[PDB]
Amino acid sequence: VPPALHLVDPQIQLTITRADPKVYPIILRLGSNLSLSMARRNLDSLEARAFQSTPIVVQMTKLATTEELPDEFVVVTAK
Amino acid sequence: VPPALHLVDPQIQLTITADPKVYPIILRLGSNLSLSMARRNLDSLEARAFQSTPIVVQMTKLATTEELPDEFVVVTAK
Ligand SMILES: CCCCCCCCCC
Repeated sequence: VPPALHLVDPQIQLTITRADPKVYPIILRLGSNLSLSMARRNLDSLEARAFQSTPIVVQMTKLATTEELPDEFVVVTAK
Repeated sequence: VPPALHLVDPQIQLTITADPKVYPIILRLGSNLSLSMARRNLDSLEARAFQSTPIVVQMTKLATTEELPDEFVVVTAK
């Protein structure tokens, strides 16, 4: 079965740069599933994790019709 | 068998809403991911509904954890 296309909400989008523009929503060709987390330096202790990992909630949407998409967007071929 | 940390350059970064910011990307790639830019084919009808142009990721492999930003997002690539 071909890895149905998933729309990652505008909440989260990519930013490619030159000049300054370019913010494309995200599409997933998820074969294997991807995990996303937020990390931050541990600058107030030295027995605590070097970095603080806070898993991130991806509210991506599964799609049925290609008409729901925008003219340009990035596609994470989950390869 | 791995995974090593890979820093995806500034060129490419994730983003969040309104005044909000961007975070560089780190990969715990299990599988080596592919990325591509797509576009609707609004001037034709015989060539792909969308323009898939594979995208070049200039990510860097990290040796030290000291090279990392204070904040950032990690894509644990299962
Ligand atoms: C689970 C959401 C993963 C989205 C991050 C995609 C980063 C680009 C890898 C090429």
